Amino acid sequence: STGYLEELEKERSLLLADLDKEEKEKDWYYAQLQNLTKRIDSLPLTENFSLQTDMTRRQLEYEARQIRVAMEEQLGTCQDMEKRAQRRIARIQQIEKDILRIRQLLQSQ
Repeated sequence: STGYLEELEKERSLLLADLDKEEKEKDWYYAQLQNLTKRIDSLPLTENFSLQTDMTRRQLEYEARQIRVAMEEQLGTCQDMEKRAQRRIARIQQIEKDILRIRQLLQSQ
């Protein structure tokens, strides 16, 4: 509400927003990548289109790799992402405990 308690409430709100934003960012990357995979998986495997199919497949593989690069540049590895989420969740839980105890110290007086 006021002072330190207000800072903690806002910290928690930011961390919840951080969790939500990162999930939406991951979803956006994964959608792009999944659509490229579907396109690859949809290529005709008839022998007569082999040259163009092969060339298209290699193009789409390239494009997928670039998106993976950009994703890693933004968010790190799958490991980095799971660690970050865990740290955020942990801080939120600590904050909630702090807020409860700090209110009680006030009320007591």
